[PDB]
Amino acid sequence: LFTGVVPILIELDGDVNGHKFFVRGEGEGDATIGKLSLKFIATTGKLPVPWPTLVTTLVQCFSRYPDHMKRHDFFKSAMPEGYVQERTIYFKCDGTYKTRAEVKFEGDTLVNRIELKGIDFKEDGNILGHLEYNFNSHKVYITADKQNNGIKANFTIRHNVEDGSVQLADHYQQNTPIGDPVDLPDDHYLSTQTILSKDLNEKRDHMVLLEYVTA
Amino acid sequence: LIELDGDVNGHKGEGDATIGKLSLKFIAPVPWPTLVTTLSAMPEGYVQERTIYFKCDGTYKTRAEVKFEGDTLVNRIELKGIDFKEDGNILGHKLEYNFNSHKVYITADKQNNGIKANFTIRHNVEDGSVQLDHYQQNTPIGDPDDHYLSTQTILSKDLNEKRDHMVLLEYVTA
Repeated sequence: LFTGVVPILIELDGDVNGHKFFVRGEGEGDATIGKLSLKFIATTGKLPVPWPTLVTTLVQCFSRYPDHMKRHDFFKSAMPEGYVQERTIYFKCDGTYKTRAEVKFEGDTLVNRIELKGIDFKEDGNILGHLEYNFNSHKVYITADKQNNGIKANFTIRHNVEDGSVQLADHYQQNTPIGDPVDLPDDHYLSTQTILSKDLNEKRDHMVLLEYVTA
Repeated sequence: LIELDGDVNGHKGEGDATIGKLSLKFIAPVPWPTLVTTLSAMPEGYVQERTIYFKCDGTYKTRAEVKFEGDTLVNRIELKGIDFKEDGNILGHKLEYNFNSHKVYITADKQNNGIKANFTIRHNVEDGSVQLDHYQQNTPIGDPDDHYLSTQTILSKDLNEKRDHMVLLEYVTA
């Protein structure tokens, strides 16, 4: 299934407190090594929101699962057919994100297509007021969701604020397969360190991302 | 004697000041602890106004009158709560029933011949988190240098009372 390098395409549509924008990303993934290298660009100009807040919304299927944990790749087991992900992100003292995404193959290609609606974000909030340009390591608690023959996930993202404070983002996630037989995993977690950077010859709003994920 | 009427999202003693000790008994949609802070000019009395902003939960607007009525000290208060969230720490009753010790920073308000105060109350939440801001104004009803008050409170219940209530013991010094 996932041996060697797989091309990645990401598409996100959003609306946060009325600000419409589009983001496009391209890169490659190494599931064997749990490595992701991606470049994101805002095709509509300046992002009305901070780049780190879209990191989790913007292919866990590239996580590196150990040989003895292989049967637990619910994510890869659903490929190439997609797996219909969804999240609600509550920025404590801040707005909320509702997302719907489809992660799937268009051959050797993939692509990720996402829909995002942000509501109740405050003017002068941590989000619309523009968070440091970085990302910390977290743990993704997964489990099984038998009824829907899929998964659920829960975690809290820690966004460093310029004033030394922290903006919390509670993540609630659900994944359901698009085409029926997937491996319902036992409880375990993903650890995931990331590095954000910029391409110096790119004047447009963008994001260079390097990610490492293990189970 | 104390009686308070308040209005939130459409849902509408004796003590010994010389040693700073209080004993009060209260009888009946909101957590009791959030009302603790709400509940020389004497006997004529004073006006007490506050805006309490729950970090990210809502605000309380209060108006109170503290004065003597005969040999009883009476406190009549008005509180309006707006923008409180459903399933929040307040309306969702997720606050444990206790109160921490705090400091009330007092300063003079020369223009109005009264006082202003600022402090932040920390309400313990059941999940280990903390629900946080108090802005206060006092004006004399008819005719200090900067310092602060140290407060300590104990909340309890009367076992033979089936009704919603809160028993309070408080210690305050300057």
